Amino acid sequence: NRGIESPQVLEEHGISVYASIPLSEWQKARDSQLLAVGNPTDLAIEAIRSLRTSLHFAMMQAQNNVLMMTGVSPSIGMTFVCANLAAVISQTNKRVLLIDCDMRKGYTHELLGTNNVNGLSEILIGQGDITTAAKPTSIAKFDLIPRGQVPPNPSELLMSERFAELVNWASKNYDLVLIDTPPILAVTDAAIVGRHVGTTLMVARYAVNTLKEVETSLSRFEQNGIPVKGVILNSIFRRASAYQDYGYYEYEYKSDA
Amino acid sequence: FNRGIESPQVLEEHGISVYASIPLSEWQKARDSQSQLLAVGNPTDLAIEAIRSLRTSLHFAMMQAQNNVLMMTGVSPSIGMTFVCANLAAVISQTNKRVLLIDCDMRKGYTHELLGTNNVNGLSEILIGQGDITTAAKPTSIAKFDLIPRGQVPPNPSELLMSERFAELVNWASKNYDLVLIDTPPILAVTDAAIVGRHVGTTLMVARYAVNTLKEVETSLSRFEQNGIPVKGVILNSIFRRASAYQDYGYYEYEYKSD
Amino acid sequence: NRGIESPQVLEEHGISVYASIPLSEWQKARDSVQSQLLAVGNPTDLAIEAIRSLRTSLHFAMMQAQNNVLMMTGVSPSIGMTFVCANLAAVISQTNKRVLLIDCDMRKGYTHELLGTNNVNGLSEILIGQGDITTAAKPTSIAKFDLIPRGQVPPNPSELLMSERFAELVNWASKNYDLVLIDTPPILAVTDAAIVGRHVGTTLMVARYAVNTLKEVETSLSRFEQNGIPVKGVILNSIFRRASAYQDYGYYEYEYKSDA
Amino acid sequence: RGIESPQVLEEHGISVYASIPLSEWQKARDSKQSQLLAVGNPTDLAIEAIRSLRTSLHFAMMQAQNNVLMMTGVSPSIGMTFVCANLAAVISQTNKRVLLIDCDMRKGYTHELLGTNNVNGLSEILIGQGDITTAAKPTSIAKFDLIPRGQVPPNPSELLMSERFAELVNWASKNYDLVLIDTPPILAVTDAAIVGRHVGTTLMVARYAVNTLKEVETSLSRFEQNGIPVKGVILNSIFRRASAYQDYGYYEYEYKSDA
Amino acid sequence: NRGIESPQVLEEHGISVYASIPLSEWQKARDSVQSQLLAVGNPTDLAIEAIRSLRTSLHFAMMQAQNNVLMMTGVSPSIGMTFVCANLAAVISQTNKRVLLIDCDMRKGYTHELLGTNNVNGLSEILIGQGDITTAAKPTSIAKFDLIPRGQVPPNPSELLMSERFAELVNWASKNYDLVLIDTPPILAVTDAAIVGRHVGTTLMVARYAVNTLKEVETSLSRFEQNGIPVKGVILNSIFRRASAYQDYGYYEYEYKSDA
Amino acid sequence: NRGIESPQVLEEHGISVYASIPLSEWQKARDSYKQSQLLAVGNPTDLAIEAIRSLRTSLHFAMMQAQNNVLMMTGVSPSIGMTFVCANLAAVISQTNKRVLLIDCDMRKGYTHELLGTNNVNGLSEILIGQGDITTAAKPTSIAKFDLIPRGQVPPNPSELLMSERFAELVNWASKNYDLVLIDTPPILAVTDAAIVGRHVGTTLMVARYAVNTLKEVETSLSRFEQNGIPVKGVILNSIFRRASAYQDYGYYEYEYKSD
Amino acid sequence: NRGIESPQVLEEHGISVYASIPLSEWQKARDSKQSQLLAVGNPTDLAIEAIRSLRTSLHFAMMQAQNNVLMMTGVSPSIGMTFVCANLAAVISQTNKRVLLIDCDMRKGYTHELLGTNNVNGLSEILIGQGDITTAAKPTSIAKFDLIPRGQVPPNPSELLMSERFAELVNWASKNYDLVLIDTPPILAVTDAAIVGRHVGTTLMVARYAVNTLKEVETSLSRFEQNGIPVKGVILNSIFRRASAYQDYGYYEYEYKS
Ligand SMILES: Nc1ncnc2c1ncn2[C@@H]1O[C@H](COP(=O)(O)OP(=O)(O)O)[C@@H](O)[C@H]1O
Ligand SMILES: Nc1ncnc2c1ncn2[C@@H]1O[C@H](COP(=O)(O)OP(=O)(O)O)[C@@H](O)[C@H]1O
Ligand SMILES: Nc1ncnc2c1ncn2[C@@H]1O[C@H](COP(=O)(O)OP(=O)(O)O)[C@@H](O)[C@H]1O
Ligand SMILES: Nc1ncnc2c1ncn2[C@@H]1O[C@H](COP(=O)(O)OP(=O)(O)O)[C@@H](O)[C@H]1O
Ligand SMILES: Nc1ncnc2c1ncn2[C@@H]1O[C@H](COP(=O)(O)OP(=O)(O)O)[C@@H](O)[C@H]1O
Ligand SMILES: Nc1ncnc2c1ncn2[C@@H]1O[C@H](COP(=O)(O)OP(=O)(O)O)[C@@H](O)[C@H]1O
Ligand SMILES: Nc1ncnc2c1ncn2[C@@H]1O[C@H](COP(=O)(O)OP(=O)(O)O)[C@@H](O)[C@H]1O
Ligand SMILES: [Ca+2]
Ligand SMILES: [Ca+2]
Ligand SMILES: [Ca+2]
Ligand SMILES: [Ca+2]
Ligand SMILES: [Ca+2]
Ligand SMILES: [Ca+2]
Ligand SMILES: [Ca+2]
Repeated sequence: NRGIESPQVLEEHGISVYASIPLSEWQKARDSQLLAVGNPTDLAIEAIRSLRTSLHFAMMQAQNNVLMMTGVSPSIGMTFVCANLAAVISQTNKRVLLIDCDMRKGYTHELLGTNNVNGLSEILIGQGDITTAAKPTSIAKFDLIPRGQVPPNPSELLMSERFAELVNWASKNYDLVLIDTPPILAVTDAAIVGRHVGTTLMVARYAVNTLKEVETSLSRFEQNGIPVKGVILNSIFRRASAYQDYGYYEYEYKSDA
Repeated sequence: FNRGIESPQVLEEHGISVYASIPLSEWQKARDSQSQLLAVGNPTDLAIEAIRSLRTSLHFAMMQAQNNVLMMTGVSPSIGMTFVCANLAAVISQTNKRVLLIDCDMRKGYTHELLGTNNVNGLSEILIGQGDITTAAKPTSIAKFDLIPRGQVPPNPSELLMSERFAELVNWASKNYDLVLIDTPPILAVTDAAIVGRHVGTTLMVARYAVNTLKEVETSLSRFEQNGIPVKGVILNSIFRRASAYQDYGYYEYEYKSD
Repeated sequence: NRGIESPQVLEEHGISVYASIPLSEWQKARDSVQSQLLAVGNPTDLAIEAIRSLRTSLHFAMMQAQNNVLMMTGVSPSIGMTFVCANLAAVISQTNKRVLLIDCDMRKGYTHELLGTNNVNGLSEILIGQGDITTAAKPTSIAKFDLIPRGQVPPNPSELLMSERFAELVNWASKNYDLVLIDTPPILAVTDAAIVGRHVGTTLMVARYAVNTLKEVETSLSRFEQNGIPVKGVILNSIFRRASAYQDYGYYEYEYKSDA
Repeated sequence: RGIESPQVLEEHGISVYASIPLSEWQKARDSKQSQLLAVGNPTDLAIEAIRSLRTSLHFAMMQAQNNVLMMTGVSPSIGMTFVCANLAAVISQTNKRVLLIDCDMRKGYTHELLGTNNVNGLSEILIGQGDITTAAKPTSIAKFDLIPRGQVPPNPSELLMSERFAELVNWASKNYDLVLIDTPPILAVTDAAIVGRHVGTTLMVARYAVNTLKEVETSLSRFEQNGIPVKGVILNSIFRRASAYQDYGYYEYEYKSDA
Repeated sequence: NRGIESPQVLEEHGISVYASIPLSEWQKARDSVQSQLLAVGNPTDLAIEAIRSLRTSLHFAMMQAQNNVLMMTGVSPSIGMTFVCANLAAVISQTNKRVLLIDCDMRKGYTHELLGTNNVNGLSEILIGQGDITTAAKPTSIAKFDLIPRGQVPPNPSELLMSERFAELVNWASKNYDLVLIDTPPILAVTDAAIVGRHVGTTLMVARYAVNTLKEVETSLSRFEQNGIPVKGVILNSIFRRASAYQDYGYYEYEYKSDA
Repeated sequence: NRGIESPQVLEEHGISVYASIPLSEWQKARDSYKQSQLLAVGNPTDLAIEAIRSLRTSLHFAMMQAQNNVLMMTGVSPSIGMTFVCANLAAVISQTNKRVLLIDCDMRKGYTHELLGTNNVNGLSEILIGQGDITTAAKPTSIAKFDLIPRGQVPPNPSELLMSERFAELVNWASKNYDLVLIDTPPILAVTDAAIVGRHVGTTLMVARYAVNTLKEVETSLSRFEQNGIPVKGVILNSIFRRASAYQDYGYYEYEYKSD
Repeated sequence: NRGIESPQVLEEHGISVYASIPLSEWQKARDSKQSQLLAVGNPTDLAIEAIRSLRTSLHFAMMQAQNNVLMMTGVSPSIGMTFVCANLAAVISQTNKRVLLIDCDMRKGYTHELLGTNNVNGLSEILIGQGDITTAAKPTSIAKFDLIPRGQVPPNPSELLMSERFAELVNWASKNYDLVLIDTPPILAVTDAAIVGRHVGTTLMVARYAVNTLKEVETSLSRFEQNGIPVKGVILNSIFRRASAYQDYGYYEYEYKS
């Protein structure tokens, strides 16, 4: 039980790997901005496009257009996968709303070219109407409700009836609703949010998160009655390149002119 | 084994569900070197964040359990069942819920000292007849959080809990509050908890990290089963890290400091 | 199979351990001088606290049984079945219930000496036809706790318990009282307990800690099972602490002394 | 080899109904009995064991819905007459009218042992020279009657085969509280298997370190072959080997009464 | 395998041993000069006591089957199937019952010699044409014991038993007698017994101790089941002990001397 | 793991191999990258074409159990022969006097228009955007009852175009207007495209290259489909070659049945 | 799996061996493609006696099926499926039954040659549309035995068998004849048999002794089941003796003449 080296490791333990997102060297370079826009040919984006296809089917089964993105631990890319997925879904001619439920460390507004004025934090206490809430981002058909000002009681705010009101509104007013949450192993927040969502997906970093960590995470959700559809393996990289193997294998399918 | 529980997995594999894993707070242990309530004193604390996780687990667990009364019992003395209990009720009140804590430890109980309440006409006096059930509840330094302290130490604690006056009080509390939390003495020390357990809808057991043994936990659970008291799970209190690369081998606790 | 060292030993064999009574050093001191109840003399004692635990599990098991008569029998002599019996009745009386103890040990019974009563018109006299069943019960030094002592030692104890006059007394005792406790001689010594067991609703058996063997316990139970008397469980008396890491091994005992 | 424990038989699906110790008083007062131990030494552990057998018997007969009991043994001189006579004696002491029929028309001596004449006994009754009602003779023990063997016939097995035998047992059953039939050993003569057809409960005696498990199994086979159910086995003449804290198979406690 | 050494050997393989007849030294002596029949000559003999045990087993087995006809067969020749048969009938007549023995061994058969009867108009004659089924039975030296001897040796014994005249005789015998015993030749030598077996209600098989093998016994039982003839059990004849002990293995002889 | 060396390898893992296409030495020669010409036309006697004829026979039965005349041809990885198998299959199906339409859904690297002899004007790309009517779409190829809708001009959003309701409608039209519809798609392990297309098809078949694709690769591919509710009928093993010639054995065996 | 040397090998793998045809030394000698039909040339031959056993097995096997059409297919080429087929039909006609043999091997068929028939207007032609069904049938050198030969080699045999005209012919043949036998090319070489199999009531597979292996039989049955064609069993052709003993091992045969 070390850092997950293969999607098969968790697949064999009855944990379905919904997507295996490679490490984008373009993003890695820029970090030292939205990739779906910056470099749309990227294998990470092509993997997120696969995730969108898997989701469409998985959400027709759930019949609820709300989806939660949670992670195992902090800084594994759950905000990266979430923002880029919403971006890719909007490109399918669908009105997408992203709710940044990370009222502790959320920075969607910054990443999506939006102000943090009258965000989720404000909406939840009362100050700020639910209908007005949504803010347009640098991407067409993609709107965002940022975290708002950092509250002293994030978990307690999500516990309110005002949160269920907002999610219900969002569900009615948008084609798809994505909720970015803080990691389950750090704070309870995601479990609280999970009560209102129809589909839950969990991010795990490639050679970093352990099978025990993943199992513990999924346990916390079950314990609170939240079904998790599957796991997303982010920041995967090639090791033993053979004829593309080690469980990963990804092909450069470059279009013609 | 017959050695201190080193992992939640140890008791999970033996068919004992670990509902929460509370870390050892240094703020408490240092500001105790029991003193100040952590949930108020230091609300950012990892122990409080873990207790908030327990609150989330509880909400779901009792919906099916059906009875807003919850009992908190422990394996042995000084493991932190009063700490978990008081701090849980504090965190539940912060959810805009009417929380009543009943201190059933009429032997060593001190919740009234913790929560800033007098011990006049407590459980002891209100169980002997000396006080009225409706008047009983006392407001604490925390909003939406009320307490019925132990009262004066009686010569017959187990015998008082055995009375019909106890069932009357719990029934009242259930009707008058959103949630009822009952702090009891450890099961392995005194029978008290097994008497109280008859009136509760959900029972949770605290066990200290590298201190309580699997045999101790197994024995405790047996005493409850023997008295027809179902235990929903176990809470692992005072957990500490033993590693330092990709948090943290057997147990993991991440600090997600707000901006 | 050598002295029982753990409740788990017999637990694993199907034998339910209902209570594990520690060795009271207070009682040990007061004997080395039985005489005078421990439940009264030193009520804070761990043995009494263990006895209180037994009362709690008792309440449940007897509600299920549908009868208020409970027999206390042992495996062998001098294991503490009279000790557990008298102290349990004492502790049950403290629960605000009208409780009666019948001393069915017409051979070596001495409850009358323990509880402070005369032996006049004792069980012996009642069974022969001399004394009236309604008058029988005698008040003890403990409130809401009554006793029918053994009487003068008869030549035919087993034969007296075999009479219809015994069933009549137990029947009366069951009516009139909230709980009926019957102290009997050990099953492995004399047949007496197996005769008494026909009239009872819940049967409990005492076994001494590092003294009685699993084979002894199994044999005891087989005698009852052969006479159609179901035994609810076993009580492990005179348990003593051996280890000192995480309190103990087997049964760990905590000294929960009250505040102010 | 000789059955060293009750557990040996019990593990082979043979229930041990009682374990009668060796009577130190009876061996002394033999050095064919002829004193009944139940009378001469009533405190004896062998009798206390026979009293336990009486307790097992009632209930096992007040569930069989029959008052007739047969006592048979594996081999000669194991104590089946000893257990039988002493058991009847102990049952009569329970204020019950007991009849003992001595079906050992070969070597029977109950009349010598219980102080009765052998005039117009079982032998005579079956030949058709003596009335079934008149039959019963009072013994030296109150409420205890006996039908002795009578004069030794040339055809014992043939006489028990008669309808006169079934008539007598039926009469005995109607008149008396309990009917005990002492018979010769099954492994020696067929007699017991003939008698067994009229009894409601059958018990088999086996001598402690003498009779073998094979002998017991063979005996039980002969009965089931003749449709006679055997309720259990009685281990007679048991002795203590090493002291320890009661030892190997059997257990003995000297619970002597006060003055 | 080997000559059977224990009744348990048979019983282990599922073969019920109905009786274990010891070797009669009295017979052995009166043959080394059969004889003037053991049941009469020496009635106290252990062999006769064993045959009496067989009679007790039979009474239950036959009145359980509701048919008074019994066949006695054997595994191989000269094992004592005629010895066990004649002596059993003798012992059954002593129970005040009218017994008829039919000698179905029409090749070798010698009961009329042993029971002092003439061989005029025997089974052979009855089966061919006439001798009159009703007249057939002849009185033996033993009261309540009648015999139909083999008759003159026919050239077709198996063929005669195959006739409807045989079934007629057995049916008559069943109606006119309390018990019918049919002595047959060994199954492993001739088919005769399997033909006779169709008309009988109970079948018993004799096997010589230390001589007949388990394979022989199994083969014999197979031939019967192949012909739908149920065999109750096996009789172990000519048993002897291999020096005392506790009496073991399998065989135990207890002399139970009458005294007057 | 290592490249699949036997159809049995997959078969033992519960993956039904539907066809085992040999390596066309004729095709390998004419190629010298991309497929030079249609082998079904170029060399119709070729063992690869005979194997594709076997696939057609398997399909006829399998397609009609499904009731839907639309079939998708997807592969594990690029350059394994899924376009080769697809085009050649449709060619051999048209030879069965059936109206076949091939839709090249590879709007990234598609070249069916080059291979079949068609212009790329107003292709799938254009149709999906609006720049073409669905009912005009189909283009006749160099082969008889065989029509093709080529990729069209390379769009910047291929997966997004297949996601449209305009795609669903084209497939529905094609199904109504043709005897059967074959859809060539890009590899599943490279791009999501095939999983989008799979929603509209009635039968899905997957190509895997002989000693190249691994069992892990095949299992991963099949997982992606089931995750999107796309049932895969089986796997096609393309480019199989011999190592032996003993009795033709060691996984695969193919016979040179030359006509007279 | 090193070339079936026993009927038991197959039997143990749940594949029923319907017949075990020995190697005819008369035929082996006459062949130095089969020269002429053995059931006529040497009727006493053990191979023909084995084929008579196969006829007895089929009678029962075909009552079960209800359809009088039977297909003979093989694992690989030159194993004797044409030999078994022609000789079986010959032996069935000798049971005074009207037998029709259809040569579905439009690739390498030669039944017209060995049976003494012209190849004018064969199956190839009939399928093409030119040539009437009711005329198709040609009498052979054997009484009650008719044949419809392959015709001239077509460029599309698998495609011709795929036609509705084939189903029409089989249906006619069934309605008119007592028994219909269809000789096909090997399943492991060409798809032809799997196409034909849809119209037949009973399918039997030939496998050569010492040759053909167990994996070949396995993959041969697999291909049929994949196309919903039930195979009743396997025929082991060209079996030969190994020992010169006193009776055994896999096979054992006796010369039962006067
Ligand atoms: N697949 C990836 N390839 C390259 N960089 C990545 C990838 N996933 C995440 N990152 C980077 O990792 C960092 C943390 O990602 P983030 O979405 O903020 O994590 P989290 O939501 O878990 O707190 C960012 O700088 C992000 O660009
Ligand atoms: N998770 C924790 N971190 C730090 N100190 C703790 C923790 N839990 C309990 N304690 C400390 O343990 C001591 C006793 O706790 P208490 O609640 O009185 O135990 P109990 O009721 O189980 O007898 C106090 O010093 C309390 O602050
Ligand atoms: N748990 C105990 N601790 C101390 N002394 C005990 C305990 N149990 C029994 N004893 C002592 O053991 C002795 C015998 O007990 P008793 O009740 O008379 O036994 P029994 O009825 O089984 O013959 C008494 O002196 C009693 O005080
Ligand atoms: N438990 C016993 N203790 C002492 N002597 C015994 C015991 N059982 C039997 N005996 C003696 O054994 C002898 C034979 O007993 P008996 O009843 O006559 O045997 P059986 O009926 O088997 O013939 C007698 O002398 C009897 O007193
Ligand atoms: N148990 C026995 N003891 C002594 N002799 C016996 C015994 N059984 C049989 N015999 C003798 O064996 C001989 C053959 O017996 P028999 O009944 O004639 O055998 P079978 O009917 O098998 O031919 C006779 O002389 C008989 O007396
Ligand atoms: N069985 C085969 N035998 C010979 N060449 C083949 C075979 N299968 C595929 N090829 C060749 O492989 C190359 C790639 O095939 P292609 O159909 O374009 O693959 P894909 O669509 O999987 O990317 C072409 O040159 C094709 O002719
Ligand atoms: N059992 C046999 N004994 C001797 N020769 C045989 C046997 N079976 C087949 N042959 C010969 O071997 C060849 C097998 O080819 P054939 O019967 O035409 O069928 P196919 O080639 O279709 O498998 C023929 O030449 C035939 O004479
Ligand atoms: Ca984040
Ligand atoms: Ca406490
Ligand atoms: Ca006592
Ligand atoms: Ca006797
Ligand atoms: Ca004979
Ligand atoms: Ca392609
Ligand atoms: Ca051919």
